[PDB]
Amino acid sequence: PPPIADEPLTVNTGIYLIECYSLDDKAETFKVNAFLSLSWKDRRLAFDPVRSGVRVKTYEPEAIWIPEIRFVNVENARDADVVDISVSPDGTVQYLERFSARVLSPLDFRRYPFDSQTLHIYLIVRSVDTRNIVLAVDLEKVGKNDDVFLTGWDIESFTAVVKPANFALEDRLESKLDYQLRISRQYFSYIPNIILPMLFILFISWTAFWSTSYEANVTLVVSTLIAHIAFNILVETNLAKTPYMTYTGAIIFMIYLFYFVAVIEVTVQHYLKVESQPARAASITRASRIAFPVVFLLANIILAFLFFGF
Amino acid sequence: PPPIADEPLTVNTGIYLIECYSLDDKAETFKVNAFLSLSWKDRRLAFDPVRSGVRVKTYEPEAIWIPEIRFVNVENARDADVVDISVSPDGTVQYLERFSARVLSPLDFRRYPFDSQTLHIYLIVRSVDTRNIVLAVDLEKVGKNDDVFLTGWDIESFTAVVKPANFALEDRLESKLDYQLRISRQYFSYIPNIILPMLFILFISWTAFWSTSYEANVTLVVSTLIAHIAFNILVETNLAKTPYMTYTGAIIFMIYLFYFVAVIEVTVQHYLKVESQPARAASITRASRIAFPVVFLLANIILAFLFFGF
Amino acid sequence: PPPIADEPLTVNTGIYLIECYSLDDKAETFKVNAFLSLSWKDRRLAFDPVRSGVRVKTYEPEAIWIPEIRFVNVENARDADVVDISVSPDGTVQYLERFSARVLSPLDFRRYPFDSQTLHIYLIVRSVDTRNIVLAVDLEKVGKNDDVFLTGWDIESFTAVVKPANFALEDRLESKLDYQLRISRQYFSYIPNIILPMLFILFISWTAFWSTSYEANVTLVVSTLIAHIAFNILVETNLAKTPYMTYTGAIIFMIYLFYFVAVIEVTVQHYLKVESQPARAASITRASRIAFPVVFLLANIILAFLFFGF
Amino acid sequence: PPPIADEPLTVNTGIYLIECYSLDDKAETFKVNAFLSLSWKDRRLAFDPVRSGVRVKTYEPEAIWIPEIRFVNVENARDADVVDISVSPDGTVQYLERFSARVLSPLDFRRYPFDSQTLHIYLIVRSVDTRNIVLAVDLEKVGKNDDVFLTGWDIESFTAVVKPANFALEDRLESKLDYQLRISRQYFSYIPNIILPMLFILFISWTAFWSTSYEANVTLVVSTLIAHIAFNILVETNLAKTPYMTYTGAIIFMIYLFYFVAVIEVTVQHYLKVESQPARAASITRASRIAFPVVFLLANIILAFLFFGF
Amino acid sequence: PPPIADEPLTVNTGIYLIECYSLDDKAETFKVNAFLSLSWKDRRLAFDPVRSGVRVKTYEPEAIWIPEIRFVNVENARDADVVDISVSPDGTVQYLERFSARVLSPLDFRRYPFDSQTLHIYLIVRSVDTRNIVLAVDLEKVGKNDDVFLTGWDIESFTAVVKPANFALEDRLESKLDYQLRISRQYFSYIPNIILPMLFILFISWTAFWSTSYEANVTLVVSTLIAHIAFNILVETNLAKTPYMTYTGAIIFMIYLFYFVAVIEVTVQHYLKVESQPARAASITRASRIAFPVVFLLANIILAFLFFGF
Repeated sequence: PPPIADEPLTVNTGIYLIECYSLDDKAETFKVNAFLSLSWKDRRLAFDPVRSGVRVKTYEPEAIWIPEIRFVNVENARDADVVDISVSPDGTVQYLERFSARVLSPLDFRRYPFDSQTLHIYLIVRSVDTRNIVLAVDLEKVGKNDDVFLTGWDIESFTAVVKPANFALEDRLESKLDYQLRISRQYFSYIPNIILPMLFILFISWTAFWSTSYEANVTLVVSTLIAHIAFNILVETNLAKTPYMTYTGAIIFMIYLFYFVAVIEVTVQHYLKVESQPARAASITRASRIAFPVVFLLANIILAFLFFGF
Repeated sequence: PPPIADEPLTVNTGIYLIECYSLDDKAETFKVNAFLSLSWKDRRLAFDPVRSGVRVKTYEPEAIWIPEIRFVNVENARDADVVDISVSPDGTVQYLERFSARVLSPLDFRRYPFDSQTLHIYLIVRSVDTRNIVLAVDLEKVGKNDDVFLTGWDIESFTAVVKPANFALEDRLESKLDYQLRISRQYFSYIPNIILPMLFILFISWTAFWSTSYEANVTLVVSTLIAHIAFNILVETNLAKTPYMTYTGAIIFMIYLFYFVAVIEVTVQHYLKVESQPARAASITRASRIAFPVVFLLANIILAFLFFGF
Repeated sequence: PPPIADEPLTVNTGIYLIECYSLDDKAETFKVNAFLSLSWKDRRLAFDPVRSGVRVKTYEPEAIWIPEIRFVNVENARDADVVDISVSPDGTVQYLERFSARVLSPLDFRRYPFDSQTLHIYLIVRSVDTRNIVLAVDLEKVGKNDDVFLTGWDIESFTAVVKPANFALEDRLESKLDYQLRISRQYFSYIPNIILPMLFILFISWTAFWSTSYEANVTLVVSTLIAHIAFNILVETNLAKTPYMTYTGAIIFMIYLFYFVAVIEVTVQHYLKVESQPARAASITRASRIAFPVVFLLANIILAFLFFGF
Repeated sequence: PPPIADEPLTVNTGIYLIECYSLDDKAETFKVNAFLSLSWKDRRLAFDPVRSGVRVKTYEPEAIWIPEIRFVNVENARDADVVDISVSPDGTVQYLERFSARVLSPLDFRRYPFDSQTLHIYLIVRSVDTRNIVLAVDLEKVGKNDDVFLTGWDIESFTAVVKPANFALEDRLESKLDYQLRISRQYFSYIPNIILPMLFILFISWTAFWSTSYEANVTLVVSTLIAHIAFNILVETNLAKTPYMTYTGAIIFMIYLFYFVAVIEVTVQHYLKVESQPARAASITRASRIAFPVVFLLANIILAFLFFGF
Repeated sequence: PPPIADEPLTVNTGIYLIECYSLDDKAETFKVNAFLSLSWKDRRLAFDPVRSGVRVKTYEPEAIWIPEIRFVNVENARDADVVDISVSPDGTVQYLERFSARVLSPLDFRRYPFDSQTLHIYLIVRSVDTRNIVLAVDLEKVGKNDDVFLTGWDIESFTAVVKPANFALEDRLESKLDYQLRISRQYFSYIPNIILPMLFILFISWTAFWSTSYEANVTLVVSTLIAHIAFNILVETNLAKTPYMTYTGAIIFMIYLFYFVAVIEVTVQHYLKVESQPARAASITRASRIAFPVVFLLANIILAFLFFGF
């Protein structure tokens, strides 16, 4: 029994985030526990203030006609509990539920260690014999609480795109809204556990540029290559199979080349010295001591600029 | 109370994919959130346009007789919410739910890094005292949305096999349809994380073909063999126990042989040189420098052609 | 309201497997999605063909008395949806649900890489004031579909033990049936990923029988021992803590001994040669080159026969 | 509507284990699927055999007043299905459900490889205006079935503490029972996968007591230390963070010391021999060959006795 | 139908913890199973002791008006079962449910191995046409049981902040309470499995300060660096991505520097000795034997004080 009306019915939405948690980088999903605030005019049950009852009349969801508001980018059916329905004397309904769903929003990993994200929450409503249009009442839109806790993320701002996008879908039009949660990753943990350890073993790796023993250099450069494969796997594990190149995935692949040409050096250093050309051997080795660090710091500047500076 | 009819009743199906996600390569399952569109003629409740009501009459699932449409290759009971039922004046019912199930479709891993898949969604319906036949209404079949996001996969096309397959099952006939989602894997992530790293350590592995120290060569060839076992496990983990040979599983097993005959070489190089036959030692070693790379690039051409080119 | 009868009521069961999946070797459980077919005579609602209605009368589960059929070796309550109830004119009820439960069937890992299993599905029914006995109707027992897909397993045959086992349990008798799914493991994946890699590193391990350098031999035999611990863990992970000895668990423990006596050799080879007895040193070492491979191939024949040939 | 009585009402409990599974050592929880048998006298509905009906009258849970029996040490709400309610003519009710919950019982890991456990199942009932007391009817208490399968555990005995413990809790008294499942761990799997492999690498570790090469000894003692860290982690993973010392955790920490003083030896052996005191070097080394094995076998006897023998 | 009142209604809360478990350090969540005790005066149903019935009248949740008490920092909807409702003659309602939810409370990992935590449980209630205020009845607040078992944690005290915090939220005021569970981590497990093993491999690492062989020192210092990366990962795994520095994360990063300057030493020791300056070589090496242990024990005192002593 939809409210008889002369033109499209406006449903007034508003989300109040109470809890955020479990941002799954692999799955590209997060979990929200918030308030949903719906309000529409249904003159069909305007009541008479003085003639009976009180200021506002409370109802159960069964009596009133309620607009079916579905979340779009959500895995299962939104898990909600009705908190209060309050009809105003003019026939204005005040709906308020508390829902908990896990939302499916894509993430951009192009700068995975240092990146910002804009999570999306989408609300749609379908029509029957009257048209429905959703819109945000900003006073119920202040989704954030001063206690929102998203582990490993900094919460910038929860806002809503005021203008809905109205599709036509299966000989009926629907109205979609875009609630946007903007977050930036807390990169600090990565430095003392990934970045700095990865560099250290790379620096050790070419300590063999001040050595002449092949056995001790192959032990050196190779054992550090193993340690880098460990970090490479440790990072590739908590990250989805992106079709592009991540920032750490670039530098982690760059490092792979510095272990190859280092292995190439100590090998070339060896055949050369064993072939009675040590004048060339100790000449190459000495250059490496400058070339490898410089090209590295150079390529990183090239790489870093190619991602962040552009 | 099934609709009394003169011949088999046609139910007109149509799926509209809203979300795709969680393609589990190990489990061989994906998760879909879509629209189901059913439509059948039930003249038993044709209504009179002018005489009463309006153009279209809305019902609750309890009143009308609804065809029981079950998904075949699905784990648990399909999780659906009814969106709208709309009976046309001639007695045509327009059913529309929004379901979310996880579907069980086999995958072909013969070319695991670079492969295409055709996922299946099957709909069946059973008969009672009249026969039922399903068929697709292509206007409700445009399953795709311009936002379908399947991580690590490119979505080619969602179509439906228009001709149903009608089995006889337990003294009653059923009608089955085949909705087909065609996808191709986003292989790019595999190159800088598996393929290229795997090759590098293999090339380093036979840098010992330019060396004479057994100790430094056994350190070399063996330490790289360990690193390959790591990658071998890393790949065997995100992949089911296929009864055939995967493409990477072939090349990853081929690599295992190149580490064996390399270990064989440095060993043969050593007994030989220690046995006062260095004329043969440095002769073998020099050939290896050409044989191993050539046979590898050859075997890969042989292997690659044996999988993709045929 | 159980059907008044003169003697024990026979309920006629029948399972039709639609999907099989998720055989958890660690948990010793699998997941089935099948049809349950129950049929019993309840003369208490025999209806009159000509006098009224039609050939067969359809009911809702609430009206009719339905026998409570419970699955025995199942974790939670079987998750079923009723498909159709059809009472025959003589008072014969045709019940048909579609259930999905995860079943708990023990597995025998004595030949873990190459083994066959017989999964069990048990149905019980309890009595009230009349006795109930279950029995299989073979035309509804053809559980298999030509699409049953059990990853990493070959499905041999789904049959049912026709004779029920009738216990007495808590001053009431119950009737139990045994549906049996016979499967054999798809061993092919194990060879290029476990068996063959494990052997290779073992053969490399005693390439040190053609060498005299202690440093290069301890690097050899020990580094391969590490790689074997990796495979040992990799296999012990996807396998339950059986109280017996598995086939691979035997050969994987046998391999552990060949790494010990090899380490013993190179060590004995060394003290000996360092003690100015190289006549004995190079004598032992040369025998190893034959003893180790022969004893291995011998012990495997002994072991293999002890498991499969007996 | 509780049964009006003159004194505390006795509810007669009884559990019949049908399935046991999923004993999580990390979580300290197991999962049970059993029968619950309740029986109490409610004279308020004692009925007339001859005057009407039959021997026993069957009811639905809604009609009768049922005692609210809650499980104590259980995570979520016990998941039960009612099997039969049968009121005896005197007003004696025979209740029988089939439940499936996961129970939270602490475990004692003091002898983790070889240990016995007593799992607990607790039933409580709260009072209203009459007092309730639970008690076991041993004829319904034979919880075990000849098919109970607890992977990696031997089931000794399922019994019940007949005398309930009656607390006062929030101005109302409750009655608690103690059902006890006694189990002993199947230790066999641990020997060929943890214990024996751990010892082997320790014995190899001090094969360097028959060697003079520092490079080959540091390769020896250290590479085996790495393998022990692997086993140390492999065991610490499937085990909770106990506040006491486990048996394997003791011997695994003892082994850590034997790798330290071994590294200390080869180091002391070296400075000494390099310092032109080989008379002392080869004297220490020779003693190690006896000291380390003896102290080990001694400390193990000391340790083993300190845990099991006391 | 809220109770008509002259001023804000006081609801009297009280939590009785029955089970605590599953404190997820990664997720920063724990799981509680407790009693909720609500009590408010609803004179609108005061009954007449003498005139009818008995001392206390028992109701079903449907009849009475019940205050909607929601948990704040909880993932999904609190899972509760009503135990008893008992209205007093003056119109005082005694509500008691048993709930089980998983709570989301932030943890402070600044001293991760040795740390104390204060878990939070928050209760809110919203107003309608009368105001509601929650407050604790300490006789129902004794949340603890003498059986509360939180694995790997010591439970200090469960208390409640008696003064509620009353926000205004969306043109309606809410009343929030703070129940506080104070716990301290059981650090003992960490010493024999992380701390002591980590130190041992570090001490072994600079046993190369009593050695002159580069090959044996690079084997030494590097192989132990690998073992430390293992522990570093083993610890970083069971710990969230904090934006600050943990205590073990500091010392584990400090250790990384001691492996770098040690690798720097043996390298400098080598170029020097190879450059015919052994007078400086054996001079540096001898100082290291004192510098490294002292600076370590010093830096730890500095670090430890910087975290705990301040």
